[PDB]
Amino acid sequence: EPEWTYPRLSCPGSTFQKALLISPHRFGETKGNSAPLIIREPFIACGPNECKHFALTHYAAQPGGYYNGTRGDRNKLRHLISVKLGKIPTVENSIFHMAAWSGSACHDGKEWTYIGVDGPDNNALLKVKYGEAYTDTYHSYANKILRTQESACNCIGGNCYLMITDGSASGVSECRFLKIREGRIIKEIFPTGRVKHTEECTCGFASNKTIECACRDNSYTAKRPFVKLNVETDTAEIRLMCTDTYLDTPRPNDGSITGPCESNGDKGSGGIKGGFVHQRMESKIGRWYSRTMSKTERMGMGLYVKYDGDPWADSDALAFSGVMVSMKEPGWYSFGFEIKDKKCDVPCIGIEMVHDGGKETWHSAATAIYCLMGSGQLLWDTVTGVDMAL
Amino acid sequence: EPEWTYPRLSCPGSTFQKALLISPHRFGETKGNSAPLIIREPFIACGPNECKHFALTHYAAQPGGYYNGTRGDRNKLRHLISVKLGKIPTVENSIFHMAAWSGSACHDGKEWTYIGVDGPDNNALLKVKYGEAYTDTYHSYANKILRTQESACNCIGGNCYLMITDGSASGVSECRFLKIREGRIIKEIFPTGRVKHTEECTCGFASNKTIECACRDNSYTAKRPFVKLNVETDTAEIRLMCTDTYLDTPRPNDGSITGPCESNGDKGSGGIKGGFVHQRMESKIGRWYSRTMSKTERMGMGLYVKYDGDPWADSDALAFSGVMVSMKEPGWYSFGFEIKDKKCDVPCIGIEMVHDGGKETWHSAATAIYCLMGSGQLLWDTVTGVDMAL
Amino acid sequence: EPEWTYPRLSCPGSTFQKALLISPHRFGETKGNSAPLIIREPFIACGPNECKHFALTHYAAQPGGYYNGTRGDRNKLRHLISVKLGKIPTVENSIFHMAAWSGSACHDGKEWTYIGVDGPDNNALLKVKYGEAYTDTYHSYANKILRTQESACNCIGGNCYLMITDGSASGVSECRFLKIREGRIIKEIFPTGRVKHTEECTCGFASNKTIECACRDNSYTAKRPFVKLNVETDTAEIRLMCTDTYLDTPRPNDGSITGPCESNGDKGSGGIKGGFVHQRMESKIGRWYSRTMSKTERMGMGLYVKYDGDPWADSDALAFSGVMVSMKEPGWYSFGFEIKDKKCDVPCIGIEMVHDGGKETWHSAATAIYCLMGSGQLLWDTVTGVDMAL
Amino acid sequence: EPEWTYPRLSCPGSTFQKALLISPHRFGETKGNSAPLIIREPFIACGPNECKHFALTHYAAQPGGYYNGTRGDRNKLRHLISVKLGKIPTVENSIFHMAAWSGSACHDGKEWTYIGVDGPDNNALLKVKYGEAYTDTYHSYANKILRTQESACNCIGGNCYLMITDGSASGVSECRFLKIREGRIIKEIFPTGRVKHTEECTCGFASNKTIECACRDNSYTAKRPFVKLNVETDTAEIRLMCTDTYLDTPRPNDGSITGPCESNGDKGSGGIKGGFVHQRMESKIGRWYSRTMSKTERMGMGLYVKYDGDPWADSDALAFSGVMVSMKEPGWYSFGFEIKDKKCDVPCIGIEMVHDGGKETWHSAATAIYCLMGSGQLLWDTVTGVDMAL
Ligand SMILES: *[C@@H]1O[C@H](CO)[C@@H](O[C@@H]2O[C@H](CO)[C@@H](O[C@@H]3O[C@H](CO)[C@@H](O)[C@H](O)[C@@H]3O)[C@H](O)[C@H]2NC(C)=O)[C@H](O)[C@H]1NC(C)=O
Ligand SMILES: *[C@@H]1O[C@H](CO)[C@@H](O[C@@H]2O[C@H](CO)[C@@H](O[C@@H]3O[C@H](CO)[C@@H](O)[C@H](O)[C@@H]3O)[C@H](O)[C@H]2NC(C)=O)[C@H](O)[C@H]1NC(C)=O
Ligand SMILES: *[C@@H]1O[C@H](CO)[C@@H](O[C@@H]2O[C@H](CO)[C@@H](O)[C@H](O)[C@H]2NC(C)=O)[C@H](O)[C@H]1NC(C)=O
Ligand SMILES: *[C@@H]1O[C@H](CO)[C@@H](O[C@@H]2O[C@H](CO)[C@@H](O)[C@H](O)[C@H]2NC(C)=O)[C@H](O)[C@H]1NC(C)=O
Ligand SMILES: *[C@@H]1O[C@H](CO)[C@@H](O[C@@H]2O[C@H](CO)[C@@H](O)[C@H](O)[C@H]2NC(C)=O)[C@H](O)[C@H]1NC(C)=O
Ligand SMILES: *[C@@H]1O[C@H](CO)[C@@H](O[C@@H]2O[C@H](CO)[C@@H](O)[C@H](O)[C@H]2NC(C)=O)[C@H](O)[C@H]1NC(C)=O
Ligand SMILES: *[C@H]1O[C@H](CO)[C@@H](O)[C@H](O)[C@H]1NC(C)=O
Ligand SMILES: *[C@H]1O[C@H](CO)[C@@H](O)[C@H](O)[C@H]1NC(C)=O
Ligand SMILES: [Ca+2]
Ligand SMILES: [Ca+2]
Ligand SMILES: [Ca+2]
Ligand SMILES: [Ca+2]
Repeated sequence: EPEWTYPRLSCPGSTFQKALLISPHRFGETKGNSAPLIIREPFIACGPNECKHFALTHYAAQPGGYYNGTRGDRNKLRHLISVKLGKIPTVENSIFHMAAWSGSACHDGKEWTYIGVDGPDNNALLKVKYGEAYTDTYHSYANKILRTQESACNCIGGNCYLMITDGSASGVSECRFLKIREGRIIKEIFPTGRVKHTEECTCGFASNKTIECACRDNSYTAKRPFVKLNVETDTAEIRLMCTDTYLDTPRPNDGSITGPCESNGDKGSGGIKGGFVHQRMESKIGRWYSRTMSKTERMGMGLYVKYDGDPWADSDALAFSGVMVSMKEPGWYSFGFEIKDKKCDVPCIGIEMVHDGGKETWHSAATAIYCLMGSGQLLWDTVTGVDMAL
Repeated sequence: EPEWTYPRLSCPGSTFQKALLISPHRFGETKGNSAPLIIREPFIACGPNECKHFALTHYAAQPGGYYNGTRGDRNKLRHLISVKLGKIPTVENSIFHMAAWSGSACHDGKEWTYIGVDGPDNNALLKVKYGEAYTDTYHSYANKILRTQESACNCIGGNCYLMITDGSASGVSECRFLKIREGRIIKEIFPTGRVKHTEECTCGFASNKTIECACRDNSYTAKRPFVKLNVETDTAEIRLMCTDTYLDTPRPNDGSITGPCESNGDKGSGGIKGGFVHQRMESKIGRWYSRTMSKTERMGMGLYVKYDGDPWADSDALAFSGVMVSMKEPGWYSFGFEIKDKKCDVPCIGIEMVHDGGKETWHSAATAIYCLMGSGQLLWDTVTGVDMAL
Repeated sequence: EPEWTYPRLSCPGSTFQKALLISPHRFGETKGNSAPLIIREPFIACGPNECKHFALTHYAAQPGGYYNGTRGDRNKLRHLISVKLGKIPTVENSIFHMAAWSGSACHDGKEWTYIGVDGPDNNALLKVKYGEAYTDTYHSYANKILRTQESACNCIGGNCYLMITDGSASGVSECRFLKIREGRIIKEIFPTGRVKHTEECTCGFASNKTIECACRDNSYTAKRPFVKLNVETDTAEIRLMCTDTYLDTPRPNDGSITGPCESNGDKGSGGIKGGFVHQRMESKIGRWYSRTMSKTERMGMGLYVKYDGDPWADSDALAFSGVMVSMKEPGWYSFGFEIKDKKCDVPCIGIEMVHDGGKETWHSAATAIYCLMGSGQLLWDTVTGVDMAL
Repeated sequence: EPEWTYPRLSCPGSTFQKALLISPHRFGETKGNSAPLIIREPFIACGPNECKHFALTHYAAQPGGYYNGTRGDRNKLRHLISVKLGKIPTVENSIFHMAAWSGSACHDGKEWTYIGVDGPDNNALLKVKYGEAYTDTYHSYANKILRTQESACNCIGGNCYLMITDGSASGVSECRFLKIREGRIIKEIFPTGRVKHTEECTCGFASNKTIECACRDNSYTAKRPFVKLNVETDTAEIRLMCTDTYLDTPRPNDGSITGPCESNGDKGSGGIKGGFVHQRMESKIGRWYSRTMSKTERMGMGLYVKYDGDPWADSDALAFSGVMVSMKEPGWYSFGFEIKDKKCDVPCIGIEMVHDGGKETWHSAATAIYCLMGSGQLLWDTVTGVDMAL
């Protein structure tokens, strides 16, 4: 019988490398015979036996006749879908889990938990599914687009932890954490500290005691809010990342935000979901992050790392590790996840590479994956290979 | 080793919410590369591990060259098909179970039973399949279109109960129930009471002792015949639902049928299969029902509920619970089903949303699913998103 | 662990009924988006858990550009393929087992055995595959198109029995039987009696001791050669069926062949593979057969039955049971098979319904299935629904 | 519970025969509705339960709009993919394992190991994946296109051995072997002897003590370098095959390289990966090889065998065993593999049949399979059946 899973030590390694590209629109030509789904906000979550590649589809394929509206975020057609990682998400390969315009998912060792938010902007609804069964919901508390992570939730000993938020995209958005067990919400956690705006948290285990998240402040700062959640006391605290290497887009020059660690600085309005994943060693913790190559545009994606220290207090620049996507290619959302090897966990970062041709045509994304493997330096970047005119 | 299943107490909850849309014709454009099957009369049935989405296909895809005849009900090509719930029912995803122009299916805890009626109108034949094996048949007893539920049958302790009927759609159609065990009919059950017209029953467990069904009278009344079947004595009785909230379509204004509960009233000719599902609690029983928003057309779908009482005797209006499908969208057949969570059952209602462009084009359907989940009020409605011109 | 299978008593029943149509070319329109494979000689074989639908493909799809040659029988491209019964055999659903222009297959309780003959006409080669592994071959002994059953072989206690033949289609073709165990040929059986021409045997168990086959004489007679094979002594004898109801096509009027049971009569040249399946009861054996409705053309298919007696000696007409395919629809090869229910076997007959438009267009087939189920009379016929111009 | 696998004695047999053709571009017509992937360098590897058909795709389908570049070898889009052997490798059937422009894979009895090399020419990177997890890397040691076998690696007792090489295609390329256990490289093995150029080794077990490989020298000779790797001491030595039957393409006339076994001779520049597989018997060893029918072009494929002796010392011609592909058809890379029967191993040779129409059109391949089976002589050749204009 399957047991609850826990975070384990990470597999040996000191550099990330290019692992896999999932580029469904390489097969979406009018000259072709395929039906890749139109998606955005992909993420990956893994259990003991398989990884699933999730996304939010507009319920439309390329080529097709429903391109109009695919540049939008929320409508009554959007669904959370998945395929086994490594499969191309087409109309036929994919499975439709639930209606959702914001999502998350995770495996607790026994079963998959799926999370989807839908409903009207002023009264949206988070829905929880455990395996095939719809099991619970959570209601909007600020009546301003309740929404969730767009990346994997995190389970330990059967308790799955999930960030949600609600509030104006250009004002206050005070997040909360839900503790969910076998598909049912058993506790709400209200974070303390710097809470004025936190959304799209990318979260993972720093240890058996602590979940950490690197999130997006869409109104006030280009520093990322950083959550430390103690899963033993079920309490969370949030402070801005102090590093000079500001991880949001847009952002000012590195190090140019004057004042104490808590200072907001300029170019704070706007944002992007960012990649973040832990490398747990015997007596060290590696924190790996990604940010766009452009300071203002969703172009390129670079990988950064820092071992140990307090991210709330260290102003040190992160160490640049490598270009995962060049400045000539799209770099949109990024997320962390861990693959389960036989005895250890493999930290990875995925990158959403959006095909953006404006509102007059289809709008979708490829997914690039980089994982910790071996030593040395990160060697190759990723391109989608897609010509949007075909 | 698998054991026989029994109905269990329902999962906690007090409102339904939008769960999932299966809209295969979102991919049926001539500009596209997909092959959704042309279907009608979808329904869902679940076993301990998976849910299956069934329908009757005309053995034709969209886009395709066999649209002519897809608006008809019975022919030599119609088949019962299924996919795993969440998969799009295409030519390649689907499995063809048996020739059938009327259908049902259910899981007894060990194996699937599939039910399909075909043959000439004056001498049709119900066929039973257990897993891969064709195991039994039952003959027409009135020689006027023997037909069955178009929704899940119900199994308890290995015994599966199924409504069948036979007789004029505009006259007498006295139903019977079959008791089926491991694919073989072991008993016929002859209901007493108000028996002159009962078809397309939507059935479920009120408890371990009782199956209840809400059915269609296509001839005499807009009230639904309501079956109570005692599975301990294998006997059944039928009376009209007394509620002022008449569930058939067409129907007169609510409460306008004067006289005692048994009064047939006006606008009784015509009808539609209706959603019905139980919420079994320790000391009370919830009965959830759906009906079109239009009193005369197959447009829209609203949800209603009433706890406890006797549906044969209570004239009280059902409580309106919300709009699942607005009156601007098609609302055709609806059906109940239950998903098996680990320790409890989740009641759901499914809605057939027919794409009707007349007899000169294709004729098929989407399926929308609403399930009991959380508390509060039902929040969002469903659209198919399909433009039939594409 | 799986055990060797043996023939069991047949499930209760006294009539066949229409079960299932597999008509892949309903989705082969140029207006469509599917890829049904171009096939002929379908047959079905079942194991304890699933039935497989086999055919010989020309390695070409409809619509496609390789129609030229699909009316032929033997070339270097033909392969034995299968899908799970109930799936449409398309390019993607199908699995390609081996190069073959004549085939057979069967399950021994533990594993599938696949049989395929290919090679040049004057030195063809039978190949045996057990699961994934190629395990043995048998060589041509008459150097005149070695060929096999085009229907399921038959396994008992791990020993699988298979008819092969070799010789002129318009002269002598003396068949042999191979005994194969775990993919390896362990014995050749040389039949005695009337052996001058036997091919395309349709075989099944009359009991644990005896396999019987109804075969095709393509040169001398419209009576079918009938094999009795004793699997306990591994000996076989062949005599012509004596019944006045001649099962081959073409054929003279029933009963018109004068003289003793062994008389050949007129219209013997030409032939067709015929359906034959056993209904094994406690103290009776039902023999079910099929033949075309037309005496000279591959049009229509009717079902016949006789209980008990010696088919070598009884001149009695078989009892007509029902029209499975009308005289207006194609009726080509037919075959027997048995589905394994939990405790008993279900006898079935499948019918190849060839789409024949001549050599200037594609040439393929649908498969119709009829099985023993319930009592009464056979109620409905099967049509392919295909318009070859689309 | 699974155990480590070891090479076993080969199944009985004395000749190869045509087994199976995988020709996905038979379905790639513009008139069709399929999406075979554009691939090259296919190979097959088998575990205890299934065989997988691997290839390197250009991440493009036929028909499609990305043909430009498919005649090249290395780019940022190439991926290692697989399907179950017998399935057509299409967009939807295939699974994408990892970014790779050179590949290998093998099963150790418990799990699949996948090998993919990508990165820039001057600093390429071998990546190892065990099941779903990326587990290790190995760096370029000569900074000139690190590359691997393009055929199955070989596992014994959980230890998997793999050839890699690095260096100029027209100069020195000294190979090494990696010993890999559960996805992690545990030893590097440095061969001695004739080491100046070895690439694309086709390797297999001669016994539990010895792996042998037949490789390609793209620079110096038409003789194949022949590796003997002792897995008990983890050491290797390489010498040229002495046989007069030179296996490379191009090559001079058989026997025309004068002088001792080590003589390089003429027409050594250029080369092709060659098929090689062992037939292990109680007291003898069969070595089966394939080479093109043309001495200078990649046309045709013939099979050769020799029992016993020392391939380093014996100048004797190999025995010609038959034409697998005629000189009218393409014969490109070939490879060995073994299928696991229940108690013994079946040696096979696979042949890449490239569809080459130049750089102005698509460039892909079919795969033909020949396996040891039965006795006598090899009887039929393979054609792809593909018209590139369609
Ligand atoms: C309808 O009748 C069935 C059969 O009696 C009821 O199912 C039974 O439910 C009880 C309690 O709900 C189960 O007892 C449990 O046994 C497990 C061990 O298997 C134990 O760990 C639990 O603490 C509990 O004692 C019983 O197993 C179960 N039987 C079967 C065959 O499933 C069902 O509850 C009834 N439905 C109603 C009342 O709505
Ligand atoms: C390479 O070495 C391996 C490991 O020693 C050899 O595999 C072993 O082969 C022997 C006989 O072929 C197997 O013995 C058998 O054991 C079973 C019970 O498991 C018994 O029923 C049989 O009668 C027989 O005694 C042994 O199990 C097997 N070991 C493993 C781990 O597979 C292999 O034969 C060698 N390859 C050669 C010599 O080519
Ligand atoms: C978190 O705690 C779990 C629970 O103890 C740890 O999992 C155990 O790890 C040890 C070896 O480190 C194994 O021997 C046990 O079998 C594991 N138990 C379970 C239930 O998996 C886990 O290693 C801890 N995570 C760390 C230390 O990073
Ligand atoms: C759609 O199908 C119907 C019924 O098959 C067709 O109507 C028949 O047309 C034929 C003409 O060949 C007449 O002989 C029959 O009497 C008609 N039957 C009925 C019931 O009207 C109709 O033609 C088809 N439509 C198209 C566009 O082909
Ligand atoms: C043929 O022989 C087999 C072998 O005995 C019979 O299978 C047995 O059937 C009995 C009941 O009839 C069971 O109790 C045994 O468990 C079966 N054994 C196996 C190995 O399956 C089979 O019934 C015989 N076929 C007939 C009588 O038609
Ligand atoms: C096929 O691809 C090649 C390489 O990408 C194309 O060749 C390039 O064409 C551009 C024109 O925009 C030149 O600037 C480059 O110098 C060319 N590169 C090389 C290596 O020649 C070629 O045009 C493509 N073919 C087609 C038909 O589009
Ligand atoms: C979608 O775009 C079209 C223009 O192409 C516009 O007319 C239409 O109103 C848009 N849809 C909605 C829902 O506004
Ligand atoms: C196939 O038919 C064409 C005519 O459409 C003919 O020219 C060709 O020769 C035929 N193929 C063979 C192999 O003869
Ligand atoms: Ca910001
Ligand atoms: Ca009515
Ligand atoms: Ca004849
Ligand atoms: Ca060379």
